[PDB]
Amino acid sequence: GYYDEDGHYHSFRHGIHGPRPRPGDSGDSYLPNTVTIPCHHIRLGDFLMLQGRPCQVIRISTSPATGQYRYLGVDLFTKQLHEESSFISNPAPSVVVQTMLGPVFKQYRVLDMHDGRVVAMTETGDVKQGLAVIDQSNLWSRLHNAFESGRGSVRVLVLNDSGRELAVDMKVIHG
Amino acid sequence: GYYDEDGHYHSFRHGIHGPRPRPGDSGDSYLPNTVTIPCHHIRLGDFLMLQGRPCQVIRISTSPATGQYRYLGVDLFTKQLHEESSFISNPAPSVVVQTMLGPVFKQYRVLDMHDGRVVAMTETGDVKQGLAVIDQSNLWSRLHNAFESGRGSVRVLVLNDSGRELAVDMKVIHG
Repeated sequence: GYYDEDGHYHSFRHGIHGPRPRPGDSGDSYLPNTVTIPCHHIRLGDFLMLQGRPCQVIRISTSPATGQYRYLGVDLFTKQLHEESSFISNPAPSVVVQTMLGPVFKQYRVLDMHDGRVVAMTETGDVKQGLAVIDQSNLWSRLHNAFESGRGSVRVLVLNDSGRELAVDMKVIHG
Repeated sequence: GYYDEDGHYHSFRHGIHGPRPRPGDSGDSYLPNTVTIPCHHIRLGDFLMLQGRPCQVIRISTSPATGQYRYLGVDLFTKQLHEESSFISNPAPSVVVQTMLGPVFKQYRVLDMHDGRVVAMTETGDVKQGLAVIDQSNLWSRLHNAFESGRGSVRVLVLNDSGRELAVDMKVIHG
């Protein structure tokens, strides 16, 4: 959300007139561990919540019925196809944004990579044994190359599907 | 921001440990009419707050000193160059996001386009006389073409620089 010039907070979880549901809101827009993303910042390959599921976007189009953006995606866990249209947020007069929901990632350190899985560490030292790596975009190979050349620098980006955890991307921290 | 599975709100306006400033936060991250944008969703040409100024991004690079993203941009109002690095948000354990600030746009209807300026209407009927159109990306020509072919469908995206208003993009509402 944002603050206006008078100090009032406005949330893009609000539809046509933390934040709480108001008339015109969708209960779908308050899913936990999700952030609102304006549609113009969404590109092919991005990760989005489609029908409540974490998906990789593979098609962006416009619905002729409504004129809003429509997103086709592949479930990161089940590999099923999902489809969802944007929802129109109008938090304040003349502020109208087509929005989508995206997942919140957790960053873990990588301690070991063996038998197709990683041993990861959370920020607080919690050791994650047998963390699966998504078979997508050659992630395991790039993860393992960066691991072999510098292990304290490698992080996995992890999503949680009601208890089932998946490393879906990586990051190399520099500086 | 987002909600965790327990109902607690978390804001990306928080640095290294509506929302209020905590220890480790930057006061810069609470500018009014700004939204937090994760750095991986930022592309060349996007609109960002750089040094507190609304800018068009023209270069994205990584700082060797800090390893964070660095953004070069052109002020939309003054046409001056501005430069700013991302700030690291850590709202919760293992949630670490490089973020930037972006402006909030207002959508106005277009009633008239003459002498290089538009007459606009806010959502509530407030008439904006003599609204300037940014000389950027052939906006005036595309705005005027869409206006001549369908006027109730055309919207300008407007930014405000401490009272000085500027139409910096357009949208054609369909459906």
